[PDB]
Amino acid sequence: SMIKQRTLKNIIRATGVGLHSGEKVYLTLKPAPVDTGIVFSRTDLDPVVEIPARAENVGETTMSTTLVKGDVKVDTVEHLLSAMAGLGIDNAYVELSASEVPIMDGSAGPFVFLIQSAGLQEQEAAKKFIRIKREVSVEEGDKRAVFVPFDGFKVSFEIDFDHPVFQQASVDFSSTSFVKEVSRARTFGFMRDIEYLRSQNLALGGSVENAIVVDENRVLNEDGLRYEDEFVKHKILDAIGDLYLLGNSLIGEFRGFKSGHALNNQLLRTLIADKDAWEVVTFEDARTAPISYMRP
Ligand SMILES: CC(C)C(=O)N1C[C@H](NC(=O)[C@@H]2C[C@H](F)CN2)C[C@@H]1C(=O)NCc1ccc(C#Cc2ccccc2)cc1
Ligand SMILES: [Zn+2]
Repeated sequence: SMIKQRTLKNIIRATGVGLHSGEKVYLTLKPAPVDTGIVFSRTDLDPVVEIPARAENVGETTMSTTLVKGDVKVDTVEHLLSAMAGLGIDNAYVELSASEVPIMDGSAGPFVFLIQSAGLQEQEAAKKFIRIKREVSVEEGDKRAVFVPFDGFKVSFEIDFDHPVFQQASVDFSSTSFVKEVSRARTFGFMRDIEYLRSQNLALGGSVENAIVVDENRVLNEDGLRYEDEFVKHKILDAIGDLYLLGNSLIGEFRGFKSGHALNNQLLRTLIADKDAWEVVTFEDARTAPISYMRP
């Protein structure tokens, strides 16, 4: 009856381009043993460099969520971690032939499809959850990020863009399908920012194929938006990926108010440090647990 740890049944292979670097990258996801967690691996280097996807290894925060070990990095991990969090994958090796995870279509959709095509394997070990026991909030100017105790998993987000195209959403995975309602929400950029970003060697891989591109007054993508609230749904997708840097699925509520990688990482560090605010729990009977997972 216990909720078991999950890994991949079969390896996943993908080729793509880094959003910021524009570099061609080969991605391989491999099964991993019980209690490995998600571990990134730069296989272009000799020796190979491995970085656990944990809050302690987060470096750069500006462009995206970056993992760092000395002078080696793995850029833009948050969409793949969102896919792994959404499908309840505990243990996996992520091999990359370059510094940036491929952007694919700008959402978690392609990763979720490749993973669910390969299938998941339950492992003979209790899945560990981080349960929020006390409210933890971080603020910086007008931005806020909060964990609240909650017997389940739910995420609220609010952005405020002073832009004609542009803003609040709430998901509770007691009803919301991660796969149908969140995973397909794409990243977005303002056309006004692109020349500047290029000069700072950012958005080099950006195109209408992997991002909602916003001009003065309209989305420029011919086929438009996947969801009326795609922009804030993408912030929820990013938040789920950043939360998975705790290294286990959450039993609790997350609320974001104009937050991003930086303040989300400050929230994880504050939670981890306040051991009164959380505990590791397992469920020896799935029937009495406050969360459930799709068949593997
Ligand atoms: C407004 C901006 C500061 C912001 O607040 N957020 C919040 C969201 N952040 C994410 O989605 C994170 C960071 C990373 F984008 C992946 N996860 C989305 C947007 C963001 O950073 N866009 C990054 C981004 C930048 C540029 C192009 C182009 C492009 C392009 C398109 C056509 C031709 C040439 C270039 C896409 C995207
Ligand atoms: Zn994103």
